Amino acid sequence: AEWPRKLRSQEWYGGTSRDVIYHRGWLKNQGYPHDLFDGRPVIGILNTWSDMTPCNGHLRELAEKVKAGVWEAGGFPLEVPVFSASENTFRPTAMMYRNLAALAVEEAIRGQPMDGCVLLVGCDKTTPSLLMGAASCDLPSIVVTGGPMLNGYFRGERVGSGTHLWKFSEMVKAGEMTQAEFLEAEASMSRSSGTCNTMGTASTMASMAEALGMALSGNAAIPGVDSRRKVMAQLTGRRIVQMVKDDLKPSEIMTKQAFENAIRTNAAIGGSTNAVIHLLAIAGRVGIDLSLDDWDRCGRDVPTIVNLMPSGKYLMEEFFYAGGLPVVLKRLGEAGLLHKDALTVSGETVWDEVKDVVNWNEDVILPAEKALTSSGGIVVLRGNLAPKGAVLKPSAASPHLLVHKGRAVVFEDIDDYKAKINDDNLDIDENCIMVMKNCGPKGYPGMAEVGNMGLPPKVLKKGILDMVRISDARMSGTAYGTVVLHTSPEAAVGGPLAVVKNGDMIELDVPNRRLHLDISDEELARRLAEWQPNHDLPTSGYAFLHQQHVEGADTGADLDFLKGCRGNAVGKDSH
Amino acid sequence: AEWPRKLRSQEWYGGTSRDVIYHRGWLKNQGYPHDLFDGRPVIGILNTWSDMTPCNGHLRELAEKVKAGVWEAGGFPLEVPVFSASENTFRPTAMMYRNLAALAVEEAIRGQPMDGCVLLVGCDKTTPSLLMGAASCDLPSIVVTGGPMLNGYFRGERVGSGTHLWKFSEMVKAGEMTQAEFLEAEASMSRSSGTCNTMGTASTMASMAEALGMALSGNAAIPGVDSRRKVMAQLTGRRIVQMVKDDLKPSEIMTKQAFENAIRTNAAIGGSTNAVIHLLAIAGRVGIDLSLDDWDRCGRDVPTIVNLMPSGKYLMEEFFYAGGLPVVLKRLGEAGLLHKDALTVSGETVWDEVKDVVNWNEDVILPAEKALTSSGGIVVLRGNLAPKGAVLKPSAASPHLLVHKGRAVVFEDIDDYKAKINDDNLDIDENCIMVMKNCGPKGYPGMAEVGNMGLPPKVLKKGILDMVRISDARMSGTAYGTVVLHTSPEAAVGGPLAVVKNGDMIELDVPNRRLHLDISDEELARRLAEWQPNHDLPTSGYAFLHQQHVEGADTGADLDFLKGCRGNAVGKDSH
Amino acid sequence: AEWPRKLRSQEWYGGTSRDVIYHRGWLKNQGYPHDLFDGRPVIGILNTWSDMTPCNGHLRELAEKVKAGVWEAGGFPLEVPVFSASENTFRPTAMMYRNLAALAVEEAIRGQPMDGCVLLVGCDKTTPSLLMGAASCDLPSIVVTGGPMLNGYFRGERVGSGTHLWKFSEMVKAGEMTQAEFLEAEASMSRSSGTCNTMGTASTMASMAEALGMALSGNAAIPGVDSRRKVMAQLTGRRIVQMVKDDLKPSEIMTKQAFENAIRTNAAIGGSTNAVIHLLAIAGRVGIDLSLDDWDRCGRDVPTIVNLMPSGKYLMEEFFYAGGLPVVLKRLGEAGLLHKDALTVSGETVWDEVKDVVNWNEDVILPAEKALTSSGGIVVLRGNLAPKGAVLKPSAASPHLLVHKGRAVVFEDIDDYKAKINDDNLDIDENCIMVMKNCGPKGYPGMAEVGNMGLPPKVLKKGILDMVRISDARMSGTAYGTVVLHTSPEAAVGGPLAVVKNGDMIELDVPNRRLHLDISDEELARRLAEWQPNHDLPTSGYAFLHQQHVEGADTGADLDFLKGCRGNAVGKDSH
Ligand code: FES
Ligand code: FES
Ligand code: FES
Ligand SMILES: [Mg+2]
Ligand SMILES: [Mg+2]
Ligand SMILES: [Mg+2]
Repeated sequence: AEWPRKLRSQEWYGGTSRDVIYHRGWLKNQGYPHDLFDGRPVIGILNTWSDMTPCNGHLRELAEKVKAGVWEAGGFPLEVPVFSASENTFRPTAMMYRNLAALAVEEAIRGQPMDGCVLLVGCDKTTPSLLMGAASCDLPSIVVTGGPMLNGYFRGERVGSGTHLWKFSEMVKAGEMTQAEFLEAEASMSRSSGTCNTMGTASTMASMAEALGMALSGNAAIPGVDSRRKVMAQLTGRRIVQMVKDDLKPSEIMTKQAFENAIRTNAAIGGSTNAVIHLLAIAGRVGIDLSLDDWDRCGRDVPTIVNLMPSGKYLMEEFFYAGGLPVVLKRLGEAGLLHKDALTVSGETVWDEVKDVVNWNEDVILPAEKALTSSGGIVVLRGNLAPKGAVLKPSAASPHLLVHKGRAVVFEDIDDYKAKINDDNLDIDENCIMVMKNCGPKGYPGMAEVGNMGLPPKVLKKGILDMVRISDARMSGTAYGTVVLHTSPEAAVGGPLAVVKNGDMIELDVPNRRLHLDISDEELARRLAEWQPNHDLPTSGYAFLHQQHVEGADTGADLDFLKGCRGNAVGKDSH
Repeated sequence: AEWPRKLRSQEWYGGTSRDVIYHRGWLKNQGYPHDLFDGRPVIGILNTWSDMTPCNGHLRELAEKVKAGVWEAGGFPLEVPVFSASENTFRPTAMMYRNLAALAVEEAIRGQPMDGCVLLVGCDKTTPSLLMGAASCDLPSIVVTGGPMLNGYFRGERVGSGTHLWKFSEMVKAGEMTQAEFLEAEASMSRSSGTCNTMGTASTMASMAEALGMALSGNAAIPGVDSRRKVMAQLTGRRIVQMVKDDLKPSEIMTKQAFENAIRTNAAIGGSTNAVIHLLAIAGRVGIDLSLDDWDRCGRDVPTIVNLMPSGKYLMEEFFYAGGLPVVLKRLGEAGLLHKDALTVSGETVWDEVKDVVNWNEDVILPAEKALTSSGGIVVLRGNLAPKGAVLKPSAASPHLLVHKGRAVVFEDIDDYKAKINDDNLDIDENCIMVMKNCGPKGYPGMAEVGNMGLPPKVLKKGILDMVRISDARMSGTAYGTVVLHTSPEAAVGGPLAVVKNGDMIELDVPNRRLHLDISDEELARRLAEWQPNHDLPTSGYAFLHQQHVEGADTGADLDFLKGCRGNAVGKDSH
Repeated sequence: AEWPRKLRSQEWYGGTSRDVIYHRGWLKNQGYPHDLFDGRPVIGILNTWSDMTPCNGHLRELAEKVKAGVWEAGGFPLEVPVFSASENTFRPTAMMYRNLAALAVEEAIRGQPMDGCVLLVGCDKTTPSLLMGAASCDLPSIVVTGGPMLNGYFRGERVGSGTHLWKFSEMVKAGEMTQAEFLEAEASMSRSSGTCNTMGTASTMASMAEALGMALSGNAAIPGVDSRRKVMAQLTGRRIVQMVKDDLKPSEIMTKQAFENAIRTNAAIGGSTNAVIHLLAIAGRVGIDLSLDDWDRCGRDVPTIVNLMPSGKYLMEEFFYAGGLPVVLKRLGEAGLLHKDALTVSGETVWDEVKDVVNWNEDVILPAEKALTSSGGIVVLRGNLAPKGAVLKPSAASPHLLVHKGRAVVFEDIDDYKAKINDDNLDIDENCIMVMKNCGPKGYPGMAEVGNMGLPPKVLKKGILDMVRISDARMSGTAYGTVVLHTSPEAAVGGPLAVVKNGDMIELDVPNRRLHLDISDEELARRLAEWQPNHDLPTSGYAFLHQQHVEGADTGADLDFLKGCRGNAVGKDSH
């Protein structure tokens, strides 16, 4: 684009009119030199920091680095706190407030005199929500990731965030660990500022952002307390000023190819299943046609090479020390699986960015022959039970369970599950299929991460830690097991999942991508005719708004009226 | 000057040696991009903020504004807290630690990789102490003033900092006010972040800094919490980087002409007597020949036109709104008393900065016809009692007392005074001369602001609030009355003041600049023969160091081994 | 002591006088509720944070944590910035400004209304300089250490702070590495906020603070960016308020026993040689009789069990995860070598604090059988060459060099050394003794860490990396080799070291604690007769003060007039 030119912030701050005297004069009460309103890029630094978002605890100091960079490049930096949907505080689930966060971000951007955006994110649902909001404005934007926590250590051994919550709690149910020992582990599990240090959702979404080209190279893996995280933040501050001048917009970066690069990256790293929903939602904002079939297709026969929990052994520190995501992206290029010419926020192509990096640890970023799985991409299951699709993360599942037929053990909701699961009178064995409903977008509500249901204690005492599980819910990115997720349509909207009964047989067949409830179309069709929504609905408030407008996980679980891009035209003046 | 060139910071951060890797590498742990060490000006921002220095409470936020300006200008800002000698916490007196602070500042500057300096100052002693330290290095330096507090208001009346402490305490002694009423006034006396809102030492030194050309024009009068204080700091941050390139040094700015400009400014503003000691000390660092005689000469027949307490009516707020110090400097120019070509830190002459300013209130910045005093300059008294000189601030004195002879009422020290003053049986009247000794640099020690001795209550009960007072001490800039100060040599070093006895007659004659003890040289000389250093002396610590090396107030009360400029040569490498 | 009682802060803030209205009133301009001045403990938080002290870069956030704790316990926290003598910025050497910092800290404490002190430290000289200053006031005080950096990783290998600076520079001289490769290591050498991650001076002095009982248990080893460092800081804030009420003073904690524990602790950890000088200096403030002989005696036959660089293999991270210093103190207790009843700041004895801790890594905190050295205590050498003493760190020395005789190759100063050392024509081999003079307190000046002289490059290419070296200088705790240090009296004051000549033979015998110059007794005396203070001496400034008043390393290199405790009596009133 042409520079110099009149930027949208000048609608507020350029001129001699009464409106400009009002806008410019009031901001000046914070002590800003007059020439800051001379047309230089005005940068909105969107911060998801909060004392109730400990994964983002260091983001104010990151903001200062960003500010410094904007000043250096001759911009005008303004820190703007935005809704922070922390995974670790919000109940019923942070997922329920992602669209709310996305909405407020969109309005904060379009409604206020900023010419460009810096997206300060970290905790799980902060990355997609700001990406959704910024994409729906399509102003020049760039991502700064907070970074993972340092490795957790318990009794001289590695402890992964979230992953060891499942492991220890299941060990306790098996009688192989006491709750007292579990409590002792708490202190040294989260011992620095940052996000979960496994390949969970936050680490995955950081990787997607970088793989999408919406963040500078090397952004994802640097630990929150690492010095180079701050270097990154300041360098990002410099870049956004130039991006605003060059008018480098999200639509030019997040293309279909870019999303394809992102999906294969998810396969290579063995990333969270939540990335599926989040990418679909974000794609729905950019205006790109992206579907579950694209995920299944692109991820097919792409091996996981990142050896981190829950799929592998190590943590984000080792991943970073090995060389981080650029090494992974370079490998994808070498396999001919990368759209090498994909443009990034640096103004350079993704390949030009990563082509010369070195793998410093092949025990962490494995050679292709030694992949944890040959086809690491999340798999999309189709069938009478999931007509709109369901997902599974193969790199953390059990090979002997990937093809499996068993009797359905059914839970009507999470309350139903929690009441039955620890009961020794529960008619269930290791060959049964655990099935749960009413845990989707509308059902839970908000679609909580309860898909990785803990096994029956009497099964766990046999040393059996994996069983086939199916639901219309999510599970933590740090979670594992042969779990089928995002079953669409959910039970709460009358999907076939609603009418699953104890005793019914279910066939799981991942290689053929099929999930089959073994009853006749006749029996199924008549079951659905008698269906009713036996869940509690809200009468007012945001819970109500959510219940009315939220879509299925198969499309990204967005709000129907929030889909698409609405541009960044400046609204009418207030007086 | 030449730019680009190799700056002194490159001695630390320039090159490829182990030591540079050491120096540069360690600083990088705070997350600094490599190019910050490329030779661009590295700015040391010396902050005198402290929680025990409430007058500088907002200097941390002001440091940030300076930082932003340095970033904008392409420099490398680094905040460095320095010794902060607060007037309101330090005992026996903040004055005793001025040289200590000055000592520490000099070493912090020369020993560390800064190419230029920003001096964040406010409370009384902070401004000169940082100026002394910086002058003895002569790197490009610039002053940022914290600023005065807002006006205090008590019971529908303006209350000035410090000035109403003397007034109320004397009113309580006069029985015209209760201590209870005094305590109630405290809450609304200091009600914003900043320094004393009268023409005290802080406001005076702020004006001296600007009058010397060591601060951007308009620096002195801006209130601490006013938005334009923040604008100023950021602009200062921009300017210091250019000053480093141009190598604009204090020695080039603080010339004899500048010090003369400062003196006439002090007269015009009716500034504190403490400016004498501070300017003499600062002159002693730059290497400028400045004496008490210079003070007397330059200030003579310079009228006070600034109508602020303790001399006048209003406060720093009105002074700022009237137009502040630039209006005052312009008036000096119109009277032909200004060295118009004196260079300032802005690169412009003092006249070029002030030549176009407007007086917005002549009730505050008075016209020459309406001046408070025609010869407002501090007067230097000579004579047998003050062989090396003594001073008095005429603009806060009583006209009928400037020429006066009276019986001496003698106090041997502050303890003696405190024991005798409130005794109704004390033989004293309004015509007596109150005399106190052993309150100088060595005597007190530290030369406290105890010179403005409260009058005997039986004299105050006559509605008489002024008496002739003589001592070797200082007094607050907020203080008033016909008080003779800085009597040199002090009694503790055997000055004639030491042997004054009750009954002796004392002649005060300001127009003839004379201070005479009316006894024969024979009687005086024989009295001195019996003099001894009648004090309990310290054997160690800084108090001892002070006792051994401190000079008289007639030369600025510096430490003998601290006088002069020692340059800014980098010492040997540490490794 | 009895509570409630009148604390020293009440001299400022307790009562109804004019002075109290002044003192209390001014601090109120920063927005403090009145009851904060009711006599509750006023805590001075002494912060050595500075942008030019990157090792203490995160101390403001710890200061905030300390503040929160003080509030909780019902105190009145006030942050007070103090002089920060960073090893990595100050030249000629930070050591020259350790005493300057101690003076300023002392005066800031005694001169201001604080009832207790929190010492925020990190970088080498910050800990002892503040401990000296606080000890000379003897108010209730407690230490918070910033904490070490994370491990440096370059090309999949551990890099220790400082230690690998010496190693690589010698490797480059040996031709085993290029300088270009050295620069690539810079980025990943210091990659988090904190001090050297080896057992350097900072880690040593941090351990001394904890071993003395002047910090909460576990304070020394916690990484700067670890969450529990912040927990530590807040708990310290709570504790200091209680310490002030109980009046728990440094003199009660830093007893002869406490210093003995610290010395024995230093041996176990294989700590820096600088701990000798610093402990001697600090003991001289408390008024405890401590000498070099105490060091020699207490350290003899105490084995180093800490497996960290430069003595061992690992870094402070591994040390912390293993259990840190409490485990080390426990082992001394188990060996019967600990003064178990020594009181600590927690109000409990050191044994009560550590007796139940667990060793989580026996490869890092070694069992006695696998100690690096059997007698790990620093050894004191005596003889004609060092009549007042010299020291050596055995755990990082070469066993085969501990008893050794060789031709002395003499360098007259650091300039002499650097001019000759890299010359291939220099007559020297692996059996010669490298000797350098004029690097002591007065000589250098400031006694730099240059004692570990790099070997001749032609010697290094033979694979010989250690030589016996002698000087009057210091060396980094991160340094290693058979190096003789702190030779007293120094050459600059006419010590026998001054008259050493090329060709002289020197006998080193650590078991017999002897250092012998092989010349006749007569020849030495006549050599000294020709000695002159052949240095460029300062004529003014602090450099002059240093030259006039600094003592030898044999007593801690303090300033002679600063020794001892001068108490904390509140000074005379300021008005
Ligand atoms: S909760 Fe923030 S990343 Fe797991
Ligand atoms: S008290 Fe700080 S300026 Fe008067
Ligand atoms: S330099 Fe600050 S700790 Fe080593
Ligand atoms: Mg989650
Ligand atoms: Mg004063
Ligand atoms: Mg050291």
